[PDB]
Amino acid sequence: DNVFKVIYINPLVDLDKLFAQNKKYIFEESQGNESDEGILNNIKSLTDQVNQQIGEMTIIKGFQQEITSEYRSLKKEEVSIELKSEMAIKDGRRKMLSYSIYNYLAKKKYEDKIVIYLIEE
Amino acid sequence: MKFSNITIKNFRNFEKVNINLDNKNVIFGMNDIGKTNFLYALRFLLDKEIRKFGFNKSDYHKHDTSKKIEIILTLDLSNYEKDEDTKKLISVVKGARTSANADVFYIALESKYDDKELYGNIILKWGSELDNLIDIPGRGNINALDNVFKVIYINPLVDLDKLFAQNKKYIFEESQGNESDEGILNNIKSLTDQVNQQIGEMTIIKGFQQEITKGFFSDIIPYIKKDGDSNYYPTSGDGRRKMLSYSIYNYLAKKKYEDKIVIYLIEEPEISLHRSMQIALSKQLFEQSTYKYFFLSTHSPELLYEMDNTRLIRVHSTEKVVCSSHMYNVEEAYGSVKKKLNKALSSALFAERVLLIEGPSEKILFEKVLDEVEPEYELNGGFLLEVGGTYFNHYVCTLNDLGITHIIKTDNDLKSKKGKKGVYELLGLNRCLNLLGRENLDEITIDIPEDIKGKKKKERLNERKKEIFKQYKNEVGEFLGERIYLSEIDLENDLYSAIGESMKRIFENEDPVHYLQKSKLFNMVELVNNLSTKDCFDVFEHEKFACLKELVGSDRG
Amino acid sequence: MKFSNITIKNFRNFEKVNINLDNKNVIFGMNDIGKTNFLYALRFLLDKEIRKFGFNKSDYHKHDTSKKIEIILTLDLSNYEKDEDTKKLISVVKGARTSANADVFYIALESKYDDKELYGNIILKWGSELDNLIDIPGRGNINALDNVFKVIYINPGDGRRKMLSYSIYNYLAKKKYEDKIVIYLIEEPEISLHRSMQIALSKQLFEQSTYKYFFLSTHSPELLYEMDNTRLIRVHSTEKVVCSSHMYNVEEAYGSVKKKLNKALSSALFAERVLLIEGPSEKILFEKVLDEVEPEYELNGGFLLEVGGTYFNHYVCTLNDLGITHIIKTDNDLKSKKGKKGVYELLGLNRCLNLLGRENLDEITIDIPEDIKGKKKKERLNERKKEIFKQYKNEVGEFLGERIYLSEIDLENDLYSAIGESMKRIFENEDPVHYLQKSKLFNMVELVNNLSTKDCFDVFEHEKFACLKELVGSDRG
Ligand SMILES: Nc1ncnc2c1ncn2[C@@H]1O[C@H](COP(=O)(O)OP(=O)(O)OP(=O)(O)O)[C@@H](O)[C@H]1O
Ligand SMILES: Nc1ncnc2c1ncn2[C@@H]1O[C@H](COP(=O)(O)OP(=O)(O)OP(=O)(O)O)[C@@H](O)[C@H]1O
Ligand SMILES: Nc1ncnc2c1ncn2[C@@H]1O[C@H](COP(=O)(O)OP(=O)(O)OP(=O)(O)O)[C@@H](O)[C@H]1O
Ligand SMILES: [Mg+2]
Ligand SMILES: [Mg+2]
Repeated sequence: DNVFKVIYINPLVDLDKLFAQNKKYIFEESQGNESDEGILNNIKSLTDQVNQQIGEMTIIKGFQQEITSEYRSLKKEEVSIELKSEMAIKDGRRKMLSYSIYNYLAKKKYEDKIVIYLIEE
Repeated sequence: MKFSNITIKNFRNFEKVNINLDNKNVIFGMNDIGKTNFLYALRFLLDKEIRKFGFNKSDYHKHDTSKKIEIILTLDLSNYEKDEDTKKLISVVKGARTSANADVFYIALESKYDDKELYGNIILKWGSELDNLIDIPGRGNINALDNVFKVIYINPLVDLDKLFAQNKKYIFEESQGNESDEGILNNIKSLTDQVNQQIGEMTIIKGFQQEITKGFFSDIIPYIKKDGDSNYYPTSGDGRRKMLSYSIYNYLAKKKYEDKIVIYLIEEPEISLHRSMQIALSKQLFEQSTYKYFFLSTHSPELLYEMDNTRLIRVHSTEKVVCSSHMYNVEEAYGSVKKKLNKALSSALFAERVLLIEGPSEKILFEKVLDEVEPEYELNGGFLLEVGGTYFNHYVCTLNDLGITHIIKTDNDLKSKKGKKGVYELLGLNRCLNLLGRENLDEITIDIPEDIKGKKKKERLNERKKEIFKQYKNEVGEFLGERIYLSEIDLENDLYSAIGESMKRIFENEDPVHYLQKSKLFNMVELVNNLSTKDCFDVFEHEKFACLKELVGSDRG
Repeated sequence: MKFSNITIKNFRNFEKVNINLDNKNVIFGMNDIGKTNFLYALRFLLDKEIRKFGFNKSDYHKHDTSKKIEIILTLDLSNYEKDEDTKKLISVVKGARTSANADVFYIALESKYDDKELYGNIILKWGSELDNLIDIPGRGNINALDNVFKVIYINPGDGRRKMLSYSIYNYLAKKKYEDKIVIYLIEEPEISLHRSMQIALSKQLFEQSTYKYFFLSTHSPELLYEMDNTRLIRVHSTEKVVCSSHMYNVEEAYGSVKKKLNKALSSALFAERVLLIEGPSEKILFEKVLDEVEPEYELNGGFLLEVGGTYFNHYVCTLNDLGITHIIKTDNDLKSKKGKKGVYELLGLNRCLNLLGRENLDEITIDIPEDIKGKKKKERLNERKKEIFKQYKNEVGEFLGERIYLSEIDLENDLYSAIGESMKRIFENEDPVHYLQKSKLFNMVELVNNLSTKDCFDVFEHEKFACLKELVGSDRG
């Protein structure tokens, strides 16, 4: 397992199930590569706080107050309800996007491993 | 506006049933008896998400399709001048009401099978007369009952993600003008213009893209944050994940569906909840105005700790599946003792045969005798209910309207009334005659001299109890016809009539009846701690203890 | 043969947890206090289908991933040539045991984070000493721990399918697993089940020999109606997660009243503060006062428990080992002896002294004329009870430090000290306290039908009813 990495490519899977792993692989990019994205890491926290003042529109700020006020009529528990999304932007263009996603992840992550592609149909 | 009746014909295990209802309804019963099939008849009648799929072969009674399915719901509209829900009904059904003061309304469902299509079509009708129902008008996938009724169904297997996603079309999807923060949204747009042109680090992913050459509220996830911690764990337990879904349904009912009539169909809300959360949910169900119309199914007595103004429906089996209903109100005279009667009666609602005893010493002695004789009596539906001495009307009418067998074992008491000496009040006979609906008897005068005091006063009162029990023999036989077992003097004299040789052997006294009644609770534990197997069978097989033989349900006596 | 201890050094919501166990363990607690996380610590240690996926970031305490997850389980193994499961362990352990320590065993789990592959590897070790633990030998996907323990995890029209799944699981455990040690892990068996079936499952769970080893998480009191020879684990709802254990046994003296005891305590196990009252008249009066003053006392963790004709030790030991606050309100009595005249034993003071850890006092005798007697014998015994309460004062202060509230005569004289003008108004008699003694179940209902607001606050704010302020728990500091 320390030498071989097998990438299995099937067109029946979509971009969402690889994209859910890519939500933590973005954090692997920001931590890795001997802090090459450390020039961007102070201003990727600027993009992280772009997702902080989406919490102060009043359609979200009304929900954050009224759900907690509906929840605290049972036992007055010491809870809080928060909301977060954490998205990112980039049956043939999804597949051609996922081919470049697999080639990009093979170029970044697996420089120390032998990569074997199993491309089925 | 009030629900009055439902009548279900040929739907699943119901062949022909008729159940009176109210706004707040609680359904309870055994397993595989049809509590979920009762709630799905309301889902096929009033919820449009199940009605569009039609009926299969398995929705018919004993799987044959030669009988039609007919479900009729009756509403009462006698409070049109004060309630706004009645106007919400009448403003959609503006042509089908017949008389000028029609206070009833009927919403019906009929279904006949198609063997070539193998399909069960559902045709809905409404009106004010039962023989003159007209078809509901509709255009496309929408008829006119969807403009009046919103049905919220809460299953036991809620998933917070799924519910939030499906409802995220209602919240977070409004324009609302400007909301006084548009330059903050311009700063959202301006800081996205300094990230799309310089994402290359030191030209490692800009060069990777060189070689080949807004509304982001879709994936928002609600979390529960405890105070004092800042982390966001995705794994949460099923206690708070249920109650956040209940809060989201309450918020969507109080915001998006203010124009409609909201009906809750809740299946088993005690699942993965604590006891105190069940008591808090019971108080919010039966006191506050959040749930005005609900139909509740449950298996837990802790959700019935706060019940008032409630139709209780019990589904059971005698020959077929039959549902017995009862309208539950606590009176003004029981308003100070309401919580103790609710905590007593809420466990006795889930039984088959209930023995109503008068204190804890009877519970100690009867639990010893049923521990030694029939130890699986509560597996088979038996229950012992502590009344408290005074409350025989409320328990017997609540258990008798639901089809639960009530058994009463009680004493013959004399009450010393307030302010007068020598004139005493008949108590146990007055309670058992008020159980039959008759008038209370007049008070009696007992001449006790002042020098006679102590055991001889108790002996004269016991001889007067023997004389009064001898006088009313036909009333005692009329009580014994209706499973009321009045003792002659006390419980301990009937216990001395059965095992009195062993009571003289254990207590080492010439008067073991008086030593049992000197301290009632601690000497009963001493009698229970020295009883044998033969003495418990001598109590159980006796004539004077037939209430235990009625409680075990056998035909031995 | 027997489990002894589990030491969860680090997991999700456990920072340092050490729990004494047994066979037949039952774990209860509040909502979101890691009752499930405890059952996943047994699944990650013993079951292989959970252990084959490793540990994520979220399985560490406060998402730290710099500390080591360690779960250590202790087995007893004290006997030989009677128990067959001990030979089933000794056969696979082989030379991992030492004669000097041949009656203890340890199975440990270690996990350290990688932070490059973002994966948590699980290394299992077994040994007869806590130092020098060696690794479990394994061939392919199977190590040698899977040749000993088989773990059955249960998590559920409806109702009868769950009982049919119980019959399928018990039939597979009886048929296919004769050569293995079977551990059942049951997650909430009160779900979609009638209460008669809950009492039947409790009788089968605590009486039959088919469930030799289980860990049971529950929310229902009706699954604890038959509990005997069991271990009770409670997870406390404080800001630090504390787990408390009690070894529950019912003695030979309490075997004739076992049913009542179990039923009553089964609902009192799910509380936070339990007030132990004597009878139903105290239940009528305290339910009226706690309805008129603090009606959400049952929501916040209060409970009223009627204990009659019992020496208080079973309830106080069971609720004290589990970390539940117990408050006792009681009155002193003078019980006459059988076959003896004029000799009274001091019953309530002996109950409170046996709770404190002392011995029973001597039997007092009185020279009352007896030949001439009447209502005035009750005032003579009340004067003797006042002299008993005057003589023992530092013992009453020692009871008052341990949340035991002994009355001077009765509850009724303490009620007459607070609202006695209202008792003179309602009962219209010169002796209202003597009138309620004639029929306790009837005149208490007649009393609480006629009290209102500012009588219940005068009961609640009185210094002779401080047990209600202990049960509510509103502290001034
Ligand atoms: N409501 C809409 N408004 C505008 N564009 C839309 C809308 N719905 C879909 N689209 C566009 O149409 C596309 C749908 O592609 P579609 O699946 O029809 O292509 P295709 O030729 O069948 O694909 P393939 O050859 O890969 O199977 C979406 O990717 C999107 O760009
Ligand atoms: N079409 C049908 N014809 C006859 N009987 C049926 C039909 N469909 C279901 N049943 C009966 O109804 C039972 C299921 O009832 P249901 O699931 O409503 O019970 P329940 O009271 O909700 O149960 P629980 O409380 O244990 O979950 C089946 O076991 C069967 O006996
Ligand atoms: N890695 C972790 N670090 C810290 N706290 C965690 C971690 N994982 C889970 N938790 C916390 O542990 C609790 C998880 O709830 P859990 O399912 O263990 O409780 P429960 O008592 O079984 O609940 P329920 O009554 O709903 O079944 C939550 O409070 C959650 O925040
Ligand atoms: Mg069901
Ligand atoms: Mg849980």
